[PDB]
Amino acid sequence: PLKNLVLDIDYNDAVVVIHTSPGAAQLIARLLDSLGKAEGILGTIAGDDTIFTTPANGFTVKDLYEAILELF
Amino acid sequence: PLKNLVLDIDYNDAVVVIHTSPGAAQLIARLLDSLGKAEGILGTIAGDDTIFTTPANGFTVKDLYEAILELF
Amino acid sequence: PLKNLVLDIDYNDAVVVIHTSPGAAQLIARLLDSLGKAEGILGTIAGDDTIFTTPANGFTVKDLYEAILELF
Amino acid sequence: PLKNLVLDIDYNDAVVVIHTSPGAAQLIARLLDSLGKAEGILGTIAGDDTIFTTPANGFTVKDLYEAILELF
Amino acid sequence: PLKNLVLDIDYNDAVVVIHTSPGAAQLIARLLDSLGKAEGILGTIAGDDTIFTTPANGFTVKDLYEAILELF
Amino acid sequence: PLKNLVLDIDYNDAVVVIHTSPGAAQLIARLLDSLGKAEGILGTIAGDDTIFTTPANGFTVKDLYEAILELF
Repeated sequence: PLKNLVLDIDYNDAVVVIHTSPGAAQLIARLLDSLGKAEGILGTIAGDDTIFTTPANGFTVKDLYEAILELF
Repeated sequence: PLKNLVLDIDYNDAVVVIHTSPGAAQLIARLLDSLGKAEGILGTIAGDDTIFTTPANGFTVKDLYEAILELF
Repeated sequence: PLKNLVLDIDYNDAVVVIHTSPGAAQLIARLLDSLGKAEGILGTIAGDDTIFTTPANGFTVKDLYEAILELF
Repeated sequence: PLKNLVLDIDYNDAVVVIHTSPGAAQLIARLLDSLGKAEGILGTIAGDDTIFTTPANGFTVKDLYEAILELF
Repeated sequence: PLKNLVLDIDYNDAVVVIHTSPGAAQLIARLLDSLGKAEGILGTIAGDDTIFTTPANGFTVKDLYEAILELF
Repeated sequence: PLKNLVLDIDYNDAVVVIHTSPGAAQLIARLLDSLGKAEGILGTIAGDDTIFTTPANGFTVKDLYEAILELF
């Protein structure tokens, strides 16, 4: 489960986009689950090797790209 | 699948997120698909128990979180 | 894989949103995955049969739209 | 999640098959998981709205079909 | 949505198994969905690019193979 | 990626049933996807925390159980 499964992070005006080794998704996404709104995550969606993630109120897409790039 | 399978509903600049009792996500998702552009629901995608819905042009997030929150 | 399966393609101030025929999302979502960050594809999370895709920093939602419509 | 989201229950010589209402698969799926091997469930895989469920190993399919049937 | 997508069809003494060009999985799945109990299918479950489909009793998996092939 | 994501492995007559830590479902089935009829995995449909894999012709569920065990 080592996060070498992570193949790319990125973020725009709306959401943070982590891409993964074919089949990570739900594992890498299960991880971000620990962060919650308090740690800057409003929600999270997985899908194939694509995971979105829009920041909670009080955090910016960047605030997010940061503390997440942090838990990685 | 009582609305009460909905653990929460918050939003942000881009999307209105719902969080469900494990596995209910898509059942609630199927409910949103009943509204569509009609009610300013341009699109909606479910994951684990995290919904990601987004407003139609001429609609805002508060408007969404106002009409989904009204459906529940 | 004929793109008549794509019921809708439309957008908002946040992501392009394609509506496909029952169960076509995961397929159509394969094409959008081909474009990559090179064409402004920041991400594409598929779902039931609704596809959420968003613009790589540098492009606009409105500029990804016209583009999908094109590589479609 | 009232068990009227199920539409039918059947079984052949290898799995119990629950065909449910749109997008309810995950939930009813969510229920059977509480009856691990001990009550006869070696495994269960949910879907679109169909559910495969197979017997532990001391329970014929018929054994499982019944237990399930009782469980709802 | 052309049946050029179906990359494989063989069966064992339990379920028939369709293999595809990744993605179709779901689309392909939903077509079989037209056969029903009556045409010999008790159910179907799919995902990535594999479709499992088991015969309704009174049908031998062999008898399903010839029926799915009679769609495909 | 590590195989300590597999929470158990059992089987019977039809399909082998491998469980896993939350999310791990998909990833682990990958290793599997790299088995082929050659080794005896006729197909593997997995989802959530259960991977069902079935044996190809000429391989007992036990013999395939074997396969996963060595490959695992």
